[PDB]
Amino acid sequence: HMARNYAYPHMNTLKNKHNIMSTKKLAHVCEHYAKKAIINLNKEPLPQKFDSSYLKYIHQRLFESTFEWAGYTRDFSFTFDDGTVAEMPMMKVPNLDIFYVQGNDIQENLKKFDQLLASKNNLQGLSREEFVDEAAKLFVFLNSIAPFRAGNEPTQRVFFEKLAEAAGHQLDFSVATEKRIMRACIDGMTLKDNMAYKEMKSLFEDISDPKKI
Repeated sequence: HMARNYAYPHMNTLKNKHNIMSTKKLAHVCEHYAKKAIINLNKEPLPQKFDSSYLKYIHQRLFESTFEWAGYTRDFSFTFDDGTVAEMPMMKVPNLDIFYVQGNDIQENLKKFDQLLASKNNLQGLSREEFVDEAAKLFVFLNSIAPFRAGNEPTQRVFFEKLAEAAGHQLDFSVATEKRIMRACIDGMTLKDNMAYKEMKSLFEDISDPKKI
């Protein structure tokens, strides 16, 4: 019942601070502010701890001009300015018959995500190959959580680009096609144990290659 409260009562478009009713126009305005926020974000030092708090902060910065719930995950019972309360425990993977992590498990998974990074020292002190391997596995995991109502993709990309930088390497998702990145995410959620990570590893190899220039 509460999931419909993220969108307008009379249109499917997501509620937003711009009062924009076209999903197409909203997307554009959204990309605009996200880009502006990245400029200020890039001036800040890299955090000591790479964790869900930092992920939320990125999402907050990317979307605070557009979404009232920016920075809040979809298990958070969010009160809009209009008085309605929104929450989204069930979110399906688009076009496929699988679900992202259920709302009630988001916190435990994000905690596990935080623990892995901390245990592995934010993937520092590794070779580019080792980083690529570990990073790809963590990316697949986080992708399957999809902790936010929307804006998961650009948020997780900024997070991993920052993680790579702090780990002494580089990741530039813009060097690869959207079709390929999606294909890797899908493989990550559909293929058996070993194979799930393969396309993501392959992607990360390419987008971490300085000759990307």
